[PDB]
Amino acid sequence: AATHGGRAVIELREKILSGELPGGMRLFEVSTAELLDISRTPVREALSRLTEEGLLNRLPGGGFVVRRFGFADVVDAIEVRGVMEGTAARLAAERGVSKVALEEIDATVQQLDLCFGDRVDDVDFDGYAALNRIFHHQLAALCGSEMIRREVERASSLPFASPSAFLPDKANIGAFRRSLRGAQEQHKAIVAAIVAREGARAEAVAREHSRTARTNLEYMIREAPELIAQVPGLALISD
Amino acid sequence: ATHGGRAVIELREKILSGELPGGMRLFEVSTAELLDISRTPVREALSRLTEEGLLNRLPGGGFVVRRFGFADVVDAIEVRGVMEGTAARLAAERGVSKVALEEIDATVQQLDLCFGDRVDDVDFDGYAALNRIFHHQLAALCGSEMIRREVERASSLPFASPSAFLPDKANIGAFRRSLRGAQEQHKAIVAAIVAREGARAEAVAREHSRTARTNLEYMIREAPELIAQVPGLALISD
DNA sequence: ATGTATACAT
DNA sequence: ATGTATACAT
Ligand SMILES: [Cl-]
Ligand SMILES: [Cl-]
Ligand SMILES: [Zn+2]
Ligand SMILES: [Zn+2]
Repeated sequence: AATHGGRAVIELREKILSGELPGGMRLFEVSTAELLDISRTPVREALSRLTEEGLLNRLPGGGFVVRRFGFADVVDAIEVRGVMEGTAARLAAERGVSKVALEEIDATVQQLDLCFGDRVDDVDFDGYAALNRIFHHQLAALCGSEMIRREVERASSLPFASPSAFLPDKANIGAFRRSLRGAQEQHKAIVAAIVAREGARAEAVAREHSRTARTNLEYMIREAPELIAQVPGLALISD
Repeated sequence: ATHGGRAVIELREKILSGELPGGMRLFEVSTAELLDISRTPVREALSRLTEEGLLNRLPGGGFVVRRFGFADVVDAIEVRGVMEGTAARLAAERGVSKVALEEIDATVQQLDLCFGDRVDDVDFDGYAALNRIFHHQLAALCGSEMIRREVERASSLPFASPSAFLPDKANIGAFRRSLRGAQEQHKAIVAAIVAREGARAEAVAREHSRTARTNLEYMIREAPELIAQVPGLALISD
């Protein structure tokens, strides 16, 4: 983005996501302007856009604060993504999907199968993460509803709430590596349930799929607390 | 009390009535002149209305009034039901404080007094005011700020609100007679939460959102052009 | 049409 | 510390 407003959005987003501007920190207009070497006006533009994005909260009485996320908020965000993905999957099973959209999502699932070797640790991380992003974008749009697609993507927009969040390409942790086989079995079950018009199953399996991220998070809290801050998308967690 | 704040209220009203139709570009100078204020509180208002979901930011700059069709009304009601079902399920699974259960149960008891001896005999205004309280209490019941925030966001579009197709907005026989069933569901939601029955709490709270969808479907079928005259539906493009 | 800096107000 | 109007820039 070639504008001061636009640059400030990019610069502040990066500082917030990395934990450099921590959750709970008040972002004063004059202080933020001086930090970025611009005036208060492009700063207000940037603060408004970052509030719309959900990285900042507006304070009663004026001003902006970096929205604070503790482990309970991450757990709730992952729960919400799961519920929304479960809705996208159920509505595709209930309302029906076009022949081409089913073929495309089924093709992604078959390609995801090739990321797995003969050993339980033998997984192509980068290949998996790129295809996993595609699968979840396809799932969000599958029932053809613009509103559902929009709400599913919004529920997946916080870095820790993304279907890409706790994957071994972000952080090469044994637990994240070994969680991929199970997650892939769920991708297959989601597509088969949608083809079979099994809305209750499609919802339940897509919702359970989001529990991979929560299980991986719980493993880290218990097994390597300080490593959390070193995992991308988790540096901003206040706890 | 601010120009920014007043402009949010004034523009929201103009959007909800269809005065500023879906697809209309809201220029900074044009909107400033319309509200008799400068561009600065206008940009503040346009940002807040984008967060609310009544406007979209355009890729090359500017704001446009978000277009809503009938498919959007059905989808928004579906999403509110799913979110309310989640708030209900998490309260049942995690548990609720003694005071929060007492407060929501008090609202339900107050809602019982809106009903008479005849099936049509219902206090519409009393019901709608208490219904808003119940749904705000349900959203906050499990004590999670994130859930509360997301449930409220899913209930913010006029046609997606738990108040949307009630007889105080539009006195239609079907809307009147749907209230007894909806009240039995409020009682079932609270009892399922007290009993830690998360699957029941979710199912009952989700079904409770189907009252609005059933009432909408009734109007489309039985009185199609009367829909516009229903508040919160005047902005629907279809 | 919007971006940007700033004076002036509470 | 920010709400607000406005001149001037892009
Ligand atoms: Cl939409
Ligand atoms: Cl200051
Ligand atoms: Zn996945
Ligand atoms: Zn209700």
